[PDB]
Amino acid sequence: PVKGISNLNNMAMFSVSGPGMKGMVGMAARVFAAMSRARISVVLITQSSSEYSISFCVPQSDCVRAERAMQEEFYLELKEGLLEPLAVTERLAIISVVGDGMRTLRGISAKFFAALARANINIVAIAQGSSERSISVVVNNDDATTGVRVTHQMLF
Amino acid sequence: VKGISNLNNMAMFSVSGPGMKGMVGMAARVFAAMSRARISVVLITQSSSEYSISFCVPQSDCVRAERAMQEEFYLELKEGLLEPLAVTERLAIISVVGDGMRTLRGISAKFFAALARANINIVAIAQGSSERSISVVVNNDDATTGVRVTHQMLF
Repeated sequence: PVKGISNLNNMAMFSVSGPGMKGMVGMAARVFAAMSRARISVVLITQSSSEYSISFCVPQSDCVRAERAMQEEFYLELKEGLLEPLAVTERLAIISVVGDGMRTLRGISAKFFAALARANINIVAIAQGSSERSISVVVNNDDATTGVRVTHQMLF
Repeated sequence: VKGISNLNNMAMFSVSGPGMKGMVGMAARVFAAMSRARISVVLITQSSSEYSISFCVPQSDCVRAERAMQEEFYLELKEGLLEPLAVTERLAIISVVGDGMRTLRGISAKFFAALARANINIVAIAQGSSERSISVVVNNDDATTGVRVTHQMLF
């Protein structure tokens, strides 16, 4: 019941964290207001708990403008250490599997990750929302096509 | 835009530990164990450099999913390669679905702005790249307000 496998290459991932971040109001709202003003395409956003970093992906072509905008928006917090230094990881890619609806993603998730793990492809981040039946994984850009191939063999 | 939706009575599991960065296949093991248990995983997020994984299940599946995790990771938990499983109950997932353009630019900003204005704490976020939709995990107590205020902003 798989729809398709998609890949977006040449992405960069930002990760914002800090000891204060659990205690600060509207941190995601500020991050994404800053990206919106800078006209930056935020393709993936993930935060696994209030204590862990907010991570988000942008196309590599937007990476320098996004970093400058993040440094501007969080200047005070960074200088004071409420936020740890911004983490920027370049040369990434996003592989996604699209279901045909929600129900059958159970076997699909297990199979998707099993294929990547068999290929020894490191997963840098994961995002699956509750509305679309689709799972996105962030990998190193050099692994993108191999990741599509092994996922395709497993699922089709 | 296309809609604002709500799932109540969710539980969120978080799997964390030194072994998450450097052991092969940890997400594969988590989701094989959920699959063997016939437990639908409605949300997944992994965001930190320490590679902790969080995922949500319906509250009715919480006891069986906890047992499946304890069985799959029995040896890593005993060795301390994984820290004790974290389990948060009484959660809701609010999702916004947009149209076909990269509209989440204005959408994701305003959605998070509406929740912050309402003083609604965010428990987890997941937005994949293939859908124009964004899901946010909140306390179940805040779900009805969170939806009302995100309707007000984005409509």
